[PDB]
Amino acid sequence: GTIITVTAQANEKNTRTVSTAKGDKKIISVPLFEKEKGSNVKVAYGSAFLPDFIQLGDTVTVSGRVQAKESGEYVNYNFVFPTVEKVFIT
Amino acid sequence: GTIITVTAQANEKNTRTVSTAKGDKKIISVPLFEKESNVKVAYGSAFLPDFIQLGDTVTVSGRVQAKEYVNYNFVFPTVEKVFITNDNS
Amino acid sequence: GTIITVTAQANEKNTRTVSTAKGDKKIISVPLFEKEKGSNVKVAYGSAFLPDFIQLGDTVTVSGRVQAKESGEYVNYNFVFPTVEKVFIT
Amino acid sequence: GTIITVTAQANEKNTRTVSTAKGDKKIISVPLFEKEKGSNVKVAYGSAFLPDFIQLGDTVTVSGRVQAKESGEYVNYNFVFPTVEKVFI
Repeated sequence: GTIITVTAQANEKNTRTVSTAKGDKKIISVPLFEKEKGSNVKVAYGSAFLPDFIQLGDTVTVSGRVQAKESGEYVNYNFVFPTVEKVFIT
Repeated sequence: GTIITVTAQANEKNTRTVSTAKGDKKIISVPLFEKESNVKVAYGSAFLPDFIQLGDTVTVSGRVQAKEYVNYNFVFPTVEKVFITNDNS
Repeated sequence: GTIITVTAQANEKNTRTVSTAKGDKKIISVPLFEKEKGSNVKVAYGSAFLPDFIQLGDTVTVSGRVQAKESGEYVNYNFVFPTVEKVFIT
Repeated sequence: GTIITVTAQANEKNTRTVSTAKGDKKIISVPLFEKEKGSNVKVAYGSAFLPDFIQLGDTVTVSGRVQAKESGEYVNYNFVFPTVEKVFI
């Protein structure tokens, strides 16, 4: 099996808010692999729900399985019950 | 940054031998995510140390970089054999 | 933060079944780091719940964070809600 | 096998300069797990060499095999040829 561990800073570009069965949850869009900066290749991004105590500007580690699924002719990449962790930064 | 850890078996179907700077060396192809479905799975490549035999199960771990046509390559990964027996029942 | 990914085979020495009010739970116990052959160090082992379908002989990857707890003189290392997936072996 | 992946910011308290045969290099020390709020337990710290371009204040991801080794009564936890990368912030 495959485990993917990403570190990224939560910001206005990579975050979104959805209304769920109970409350509002933030979702982050994180890269599934790396590329040459200024290169023409396409990086697949995965989604993961964030814990409620995380805010914009925080750096997080998102870690777990990723599953690719179809919605129409769009390909969704989703983390399946990942571990999400805040990184301490001063 | 992005670290990918994959455990897979080195079978003849996902392993090829290529000529390197110093001798014949094995390369393994490993999946980078899972599917439910008509999606295309991306596969990453990594060299295997000499002692690894076809049938061995290995863990490959490290950064995956997509290089320009695109290839997904592990950049100096950790590779370790997983010890597997047949069960007692 | 810290993510620990361990791959091990389920066998008689590392896996057990505990009867609970919710039925049979399967607990695996895996090494958190390695040691030299003929070393005095006592390796920490972390525990995690296996899914119902897993049997002895199966090879699994356990992945996530580990917490150290005090219990008498015994120290417990637990995976906190880890990802558990089965590796396919032929 | 076992892989540990840790993200930590490099500061004066977890980073030290040591002399090697290759010149002077920085080693970072990072916790290998967490502890419960009111528990009197010690956390193992893993060591890795930092690349020369990394600096105090940078956040870095270290990932790889961790090997414990003894010397007298002292116990070292060592990353074995880890992947070390910088995090953009």
